[PDB]
Amino acid sequence: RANTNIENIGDGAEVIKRTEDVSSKKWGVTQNVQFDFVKDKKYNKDALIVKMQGFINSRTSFSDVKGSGYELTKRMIWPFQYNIGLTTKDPNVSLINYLPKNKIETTDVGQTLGYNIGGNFQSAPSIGGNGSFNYSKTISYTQKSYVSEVDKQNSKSVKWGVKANEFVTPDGKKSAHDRYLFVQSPGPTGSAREYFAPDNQLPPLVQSGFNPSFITTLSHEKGSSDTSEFEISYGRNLDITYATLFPRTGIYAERKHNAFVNRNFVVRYEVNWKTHEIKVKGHNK
Ligand SMILES: Cc1ccc(OS(=O)(=O)O)cc1
Ligand SMILES: Cc1ccc(OS(=O)(=O)O)cc1
Ligand SMILES: Cc1ccc(OS(=O)(=O)O)cc1
Repeated sequence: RANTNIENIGDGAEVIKRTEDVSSKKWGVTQNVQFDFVKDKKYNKDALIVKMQGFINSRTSFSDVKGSGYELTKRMIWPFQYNIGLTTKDPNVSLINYLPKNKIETTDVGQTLGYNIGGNFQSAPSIGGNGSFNYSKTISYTQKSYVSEVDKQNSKSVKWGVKANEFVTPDGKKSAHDRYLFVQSPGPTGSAREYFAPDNQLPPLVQSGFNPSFITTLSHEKGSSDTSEFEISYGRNLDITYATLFPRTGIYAERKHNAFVNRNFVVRYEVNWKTHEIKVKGHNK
């Protein structure tokens, strides 16, 4: 036990802390995942608190459009939604909590999952409210201009979507569905980049990417089989904005919504409930 990260959380209980870091340069994703085993002599089930952090590249790009008739048409690809999900198919595991649990629209998200000896979990949509738990884990992320929704939740899977909502533009607030979002008149230098809002008008989730912070707890009956597999998916859905310069009537824009869906990096992990170990089994790199 000397070379394992173990926290004593009270009489008869401890937490075994594991981590995995799995990246894909092709998908532009890093999964930095924490897997905390709750070991409690007064709780008849095993529990693994999984905290999903890392990075999902926005994959925003600006390009020329090839072909006759498209010489004054430029393309901006950008992420309408970030996808984060954890799924299992094993009968021996179920999801017993998830955070965030409800839709959250604030720029900052900060929530806590608390555990008390005897199998008691609680969640709160804030950080620093309680010093009452035997163990706690928190999530924290910023999602300026985007909102978080639970797109799917059930005993085997949880999926969150962090979706474009409303943006601050020089002309005022703009809906994420406004076909003229990010479009501007550049030509003088005629670069594809100049047909779209400069980097200082693009919020972090468009310019750079998203740093997820989500939790779900896996539950396993002691006495069922030693291992379970589960998949964690991080990715994005991209929209396209096309901007065409008509020298006599100005800039014209068209949006292709959900242009590239589920561009996701999916990693399959195995939890060994008996040895308190996590292994990477596969991925779609
Ligand atoms: C055209 C295009 C758009 C996005 C790309 O990155 S992906 O989302 O990681 O697949 C790659 C090519
Ligand atoms: C540079 C580039 C990027 C995306 C492309 O696919 S499209 O948007 O469906 O035309 C084609 C070329
Ligand atoms: C919103 C959302 C979240 C995760 C997704 O990937 S999956 O878990 O591999 O299906 C897809 C959509």
